Amino acid sequence: AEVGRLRYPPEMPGAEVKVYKKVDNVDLKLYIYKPADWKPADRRSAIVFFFGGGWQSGSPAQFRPQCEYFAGRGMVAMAADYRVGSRHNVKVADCVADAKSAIRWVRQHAAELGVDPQKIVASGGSAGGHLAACTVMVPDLEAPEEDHTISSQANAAILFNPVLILSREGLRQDWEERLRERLGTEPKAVSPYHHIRAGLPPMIIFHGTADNTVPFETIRLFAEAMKKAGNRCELVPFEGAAHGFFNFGRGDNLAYQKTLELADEFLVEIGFLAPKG
Ligand SMILES: [Cl-]
Repeated sequence: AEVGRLRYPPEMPGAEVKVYKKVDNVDLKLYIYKPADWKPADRRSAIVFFFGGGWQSGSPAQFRPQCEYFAGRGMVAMAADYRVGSRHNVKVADCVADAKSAIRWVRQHAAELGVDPQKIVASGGSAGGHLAACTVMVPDLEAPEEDHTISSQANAAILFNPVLILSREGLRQDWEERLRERLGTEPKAVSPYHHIRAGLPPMIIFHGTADNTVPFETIRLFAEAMKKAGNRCELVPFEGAAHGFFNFGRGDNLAYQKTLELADEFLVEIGFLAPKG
């Protein structure tokens, strides 16, 4: 409910604003939080958050608290706007292009951001978690006006109850034709589950076991298949928790603090953050 009441466009107090993409006459912005000791020639890890909202609505404000946390830990932390259905009359494949554009932009501009271009983390909640997952493992579906010599692939992912299975193949023609028109492409082309293979970037996933929007079982299957392929895919179930459980301002912030603690340790584990101390 509280995520639902967030402002668009957000204020994002303390963020620097950068336009990463111009498309359909809209400027898509990154809201960039730097650590207090940031200096130009730093080579920090970065994290880019994608808000949730069913590819229909939402706001970068959702992930403001997370950005401030990760900035305080030494990362360049940012929340990306991306086109959605209610504002821009786009479909999911467009959202995926925008997410990929954001990662590509951060990598392209890593030097001036004070960022290591091979320590860029994608993150998001629900539909934004799907987008993050697409930046790590789904091939680019389009070549927008951007630097095609720079990869769009994130180096790690941190997902908060993501959608990861968008096709029914390998689990009814009309439903896949239905999905094709909703998604703007063949459903498998924006289905992370359908692109599981060896040699993918590491990730951590936080998911409630009582999630009635994205069933936990889809995430368990994803994670099990990822481990079978030799990938580091850490799945943290939150027993009895519902969709959106991880958000700032939810359930006395307990699950908010817990997800951040475990996300932080994962980033230490993969060498993206120094140990606390
Ligand atoms: Cl739920």
